[PDB]
Amino acid sequence: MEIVQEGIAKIIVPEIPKTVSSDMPVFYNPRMRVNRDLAVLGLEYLCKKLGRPVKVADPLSASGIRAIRFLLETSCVEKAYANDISSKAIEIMKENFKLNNIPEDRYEIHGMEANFFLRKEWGFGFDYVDLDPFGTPVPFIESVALSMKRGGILSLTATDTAPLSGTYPKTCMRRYMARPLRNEFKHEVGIRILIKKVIELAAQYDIAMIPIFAYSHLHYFKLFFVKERGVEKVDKLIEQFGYIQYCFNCMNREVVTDLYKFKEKCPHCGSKFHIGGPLWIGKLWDEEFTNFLYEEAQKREEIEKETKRILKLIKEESQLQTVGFYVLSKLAEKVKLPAQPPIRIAVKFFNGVRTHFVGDGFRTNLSFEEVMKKMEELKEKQKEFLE
Amino acid sequence: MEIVQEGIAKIIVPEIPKTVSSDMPVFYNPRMRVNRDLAVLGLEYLCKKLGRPVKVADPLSASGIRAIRFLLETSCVEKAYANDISSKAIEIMKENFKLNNIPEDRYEIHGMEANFFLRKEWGFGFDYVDLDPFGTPVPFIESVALSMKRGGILSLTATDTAPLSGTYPKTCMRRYMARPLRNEFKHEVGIRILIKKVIELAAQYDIAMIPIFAYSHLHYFKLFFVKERGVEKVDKLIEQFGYIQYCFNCMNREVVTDLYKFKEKCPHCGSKFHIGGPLWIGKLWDEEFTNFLYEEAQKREEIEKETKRILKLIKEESQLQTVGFYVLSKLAEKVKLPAQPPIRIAVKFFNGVRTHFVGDGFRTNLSFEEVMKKMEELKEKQKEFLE
Ligand SMILES: C[S@@+](CC[C@H](N)C(=O)[O-])C[C@H]1O[C@@H](n2cnc3c(N)ncnc32)[C@H](O)[C@@H]1O
Ligand SMILES: C[S@@+](CC[C@H](N)C(=O)[O-])C[C@H]1O[C@@H](n2cnc3c(N)ncnc32)[C@H](O)[C@@H]1O
Ligand SMILES: [Zn+2]
Ligand SMILES: [Zn+2]
Repeated sequence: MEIVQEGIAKIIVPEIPKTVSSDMPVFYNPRMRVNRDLAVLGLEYLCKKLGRPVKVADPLSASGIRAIRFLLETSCVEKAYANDISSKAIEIMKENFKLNNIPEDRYEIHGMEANFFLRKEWGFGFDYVDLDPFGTPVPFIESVALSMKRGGILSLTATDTAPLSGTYPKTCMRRYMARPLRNEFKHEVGIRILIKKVIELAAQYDIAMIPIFAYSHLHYFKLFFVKERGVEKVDKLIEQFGYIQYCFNCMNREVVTDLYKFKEKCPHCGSKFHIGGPLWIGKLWDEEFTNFLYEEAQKREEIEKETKRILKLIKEESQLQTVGFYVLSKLAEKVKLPAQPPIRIAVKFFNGVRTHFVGDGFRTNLSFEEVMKKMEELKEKQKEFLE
Repeated sequence: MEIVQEGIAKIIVPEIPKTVSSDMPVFYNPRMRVNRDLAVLGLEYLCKKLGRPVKVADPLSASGIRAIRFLLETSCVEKAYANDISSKAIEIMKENFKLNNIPEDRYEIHGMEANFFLRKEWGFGFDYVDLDPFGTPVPFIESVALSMKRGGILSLTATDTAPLSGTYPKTCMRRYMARPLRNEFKHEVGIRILIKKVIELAAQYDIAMIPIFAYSHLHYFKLFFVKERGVEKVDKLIEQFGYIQYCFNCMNREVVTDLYKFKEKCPHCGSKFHIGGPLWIGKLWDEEFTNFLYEEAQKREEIEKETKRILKLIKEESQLQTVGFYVLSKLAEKVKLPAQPPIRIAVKFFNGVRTHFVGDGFRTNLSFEEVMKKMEELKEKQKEFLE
């Protein structure tokens, strides 16, 4: 019904409403542009890492845009294996592959259920897999992990952020076996929960799915994993499962990996100290991988400017990684700060960095008490220099 | 190589070593007789419950003994679907089905990978599924749950009892995400961990796998589940996940479902209070289901005498269900009891019942302190009446 261009690719897709949500359940969503940009860059990383032709998988292909962009915008794709259980998805995929002048022997199209497609006896493992489902990726995790080759990378997407973010706690518990926290850094909590789920599902088969990148935007999470083998690597991941105690009254938070160490009352104001998790308390970004994404993105004109700005902010953020973060407006609302300095400036007072999660959010190695102390200080010297 | 008879069935199987373990990794193991007896009785229960023809599945069939015994020893089996990825397993299966004069339209034989076999578009759900793998059943749980029909029953077996029982804690953590306890009731802890794993895997799809029967013998666990639907039923199951704090010094134990309530030191002697779980702290036996198994077993001459004795002991045990149990010899060794009365008699002093888990084990509603008090009393009045 409509032809659109994304990057180097041209595709035929059904017409799209005047406006769409970030997680719009449609055949093709242009608002997922950044997501697909990251996927392309992620594959190019693997290309530079392996230095050889790779086989990539697109189990939930829809229009086939990702597989196509992989073939056109990267250098090492030997063959792309795209799949979709939908018939017209198949038809549209066929026509899109031909529309982009892609040689037949460069790709395969399948109309199987994702898990069947992945668990096929290929005789080889996928170097790169992009899992982009409507809602939760849980039903496909195990099949993906098993189908992937050692050292391979998983490009993952999840749009069921509502349960993960604490809006639907019971739903979150059933699917991810964890208690979410609907706070100012709820999106990070959700991501860390998703990561924990992915790791434990793969851990069942002694497969180590190491998280190397995380990105949250509106109603979708974007994750990157690298598959490794060995029970010791799985163990090292499990050791990085933990809990987050959070206080809704004063926003105090602490990481707990020892079951004996839970506190009922918030040490600061004495309010209820809620428990989030279990979840991933490790690093959200691999410095090298993130840095590559940013540098490689700057070399590509077909990469969205937004993707580049996001990658710059995430690079800055990855150099000071913490569990949870602070939101300036929430802190200021707590201490009634006379004037709120721009977040770029505000972070300096806390020796911290900006976070992509929230506009006025920031990470810092300072303790909660130290942060509040900084707020009071800034508050006092602002009132003091105001006569 | 050898023909053997079990129940009403006659089968051809490769010759078996003079002696075998309970979990012997062989084509056919006669030591699993009791297990298959329970499976048959379990199916007959469903027959009496539904009152209609049912479709049963045997994803890991091997010799095809289970599917055959189902067809021959129950009344409601419409069609049996047996499967095995092994070629000679297939060949042997074919010949065994024909050997027992089973009509072709009464069964189907497949040579697919279990998950593929179960996830096939059958156009119907299985009323009864028997999962009997070498080692852990984890890799098949989700496929089984999805393939089963609402109200259907799962006949499950697990031979990886070593990790579940605490012999290999790190291995247990990777596969079941839980800390085992290598104590006197380690086998119950293992079963409860397995149950928790099964429930959470099915919970991912809003499927409620309710445990209705548990049996531990040597190096294998036997479980029965009934599939139900609705998020509320899944929630009620999740609420029954918990932890077991245990003390290796004095054998004190307590159930903890509240993360805030963990104790570092054993309240009795002050030694380290270890933590087992998370795991299933609910009932291990459905009274009605268990009672049927016992009564129906007594009507069948082709059912092992051992199976009948076990079912009688388990029926007795199911009327006083607790989390964990006590072992007389261990308690006596702690207080140095002059003479140990037979377990049948000993249980009376504690107002408890015998447990199938261990010969001299027993369950009781008395608190740990009360139990030890009983031991000292019995000890004193035994020494007192001894002049
Ligand atoms: C969220 S869309 C992904 C679109 C595409 N990956 C992109 O980036 O634009 C997911 C697609 O997977 C297909 N799908 C959903 N469930 C599936 C399943 N169980 N097996 C195979 N394909 C499935 C649907 O038809 C849907 O079009
Ligand atoms: C433990 S034996 C079960 C024997 C039989 N159920 C009984 O009670 O005597 C498991 C069988 O499943 C088969 N099997 C193992 N892995 C499989 C898989 N991934 N897919 C299909 N069959 C499998 C093996 O060939 C093996 O013979
Ligand atoms: Zn507080
Ligand atoms: Zn103690």
